Amino acid sequence: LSQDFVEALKAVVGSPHVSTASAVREQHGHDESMHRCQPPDAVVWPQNVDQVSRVASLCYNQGVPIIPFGTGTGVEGGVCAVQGGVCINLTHMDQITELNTEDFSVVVEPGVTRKALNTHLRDSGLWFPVDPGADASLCGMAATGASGTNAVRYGTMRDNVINLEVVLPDGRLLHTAGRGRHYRKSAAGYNLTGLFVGSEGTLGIITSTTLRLHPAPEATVAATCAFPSVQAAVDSTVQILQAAVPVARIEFLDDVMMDACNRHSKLNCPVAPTLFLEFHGSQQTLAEQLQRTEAITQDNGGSHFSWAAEKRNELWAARHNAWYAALALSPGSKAYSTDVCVPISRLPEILVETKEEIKASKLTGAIVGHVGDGNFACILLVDPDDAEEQRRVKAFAENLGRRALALGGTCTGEHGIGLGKRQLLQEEVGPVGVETMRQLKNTLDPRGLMNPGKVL
Ligand SMILES: Cc1cc2nc3c(=O)[nH]c(=O)nc-3n(C[C@H](O)[C@H](O)[C@H](O)COP(=O)(O)OP(=O)(O)OC[C@H]3O[C@@H](n4cnc5c(N)ncnc54)[C@H](O)[C@@H]3O)c2cc1C
Repeated sequence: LSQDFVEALKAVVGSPHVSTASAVREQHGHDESMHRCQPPDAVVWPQNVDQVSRVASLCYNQGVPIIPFGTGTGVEGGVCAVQGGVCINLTHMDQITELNTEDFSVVVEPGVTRKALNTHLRDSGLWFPVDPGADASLCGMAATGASGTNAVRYGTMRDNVINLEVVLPDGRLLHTAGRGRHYRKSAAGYNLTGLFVGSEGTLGIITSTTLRLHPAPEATVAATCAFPSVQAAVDSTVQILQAAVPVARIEFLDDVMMDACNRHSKLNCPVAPTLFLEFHGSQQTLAEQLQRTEAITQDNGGSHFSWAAEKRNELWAARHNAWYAALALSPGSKAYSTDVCVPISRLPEILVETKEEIKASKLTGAIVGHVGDGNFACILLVDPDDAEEQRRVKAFAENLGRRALALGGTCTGEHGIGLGKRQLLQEEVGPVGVETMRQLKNTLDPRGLMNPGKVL
């Protein structure tokens, strides 16, 4: 970047909020995945929405790419500055506003994480359920279309984002559902909110998200259940869903993942393919759900439930840290993850096949998943200097993605496309789907400067 351009950035946000230092740029050139660090030319921290708009306008009109940056916990290289440009770290805008506990809604700026929001909501009787394992920006979660362990019951970001405030690439300010609006449903015009959820910073910069809040459960019971095989655990999952048990959380760990989590969190669960389960309701409904769910797990050889506030917190903290538990198996490694989501009846085939394919390869892989959604991840751990292994991991990852597509599924349930799944997306939606998404990208970002090289 030219000195005049850097000075123009400083005129918007203040000198302390622009950095061209190599170390600062490198820290903002990668996320939590193995995608190689590609440092932006500068990092900028806008202090309010007017500054976001003015930074975007400056970059856009000068032909400088823009990379929105939340907490950098993505796993598909979304923040990697493949074409250089200006990384906009949005986290200094960290206010919670418009808390409407009678309407079950709240507005959050990009610096607000789920942990911050739920802390703010203590003693309100309400909580925000969508729970990625990382302490991520809620606006970043809206940008990636995130889900979590609670999504099976409480919905994904797509289900729980009611409105978005978006700085469009040329600086215009859009409130997708209208400024200040919040409501349960609408047929008014075209739904713009859903277009920006899962847009990954390629259509605009989310500067606030209006979120649906949920009532805290009357009572909570968590447990683990060990199974003799992956087949038995996944058949149990499908049967629980087909029986319509309204489970709050149903998470799968294969034996490799279970052992990794044991070693990383001081859990002592039997090393086996395992379901972590949670149930919400009254004492009467809990007993009913438990009895129907234990009957199904027993049919498939599940252990008697190992019951788990502080043990439950310990259980879910270990699950939330599964990514790092995997990484700890091979110190110094980075990881790539698959994220397929298939029709639930096909989940047994593809999980068992994935386990068999991992075993037949020399690759280390841990399997963990939001199986209540028909979704799972294979975390594939790689030596950053071993080029040949990564090609095998990439090849394994595409082949699994294509297998999910053959089953009528999707290549990503929650993580997004970023740099890693662009070819899979083309196969998933075909030429008319690709052209339609690209036309939408072009009307919002004519110059192609809004996080270039990602998604499409
Ligand atoms: C341990 C661990 C566990 C995880 N568990 C889950 C899980 O259960 N479910 C899940 O879905 N993901 C999970 N993730 C992935 C990641 O946390 C989510 O994708 C999260 O939504 C990323 O948010 P972020 O702000 O950290 O993203 P970043 O890495 O900062 O950015 C991600 C992408 O979104 C864009 N972006 C970020 N903020 C904005 C914004 N305000 N406006 C526009 N674009 C923006 C970026 O340009 C980039 O393309 C996990 C990650 C880790 C490390």
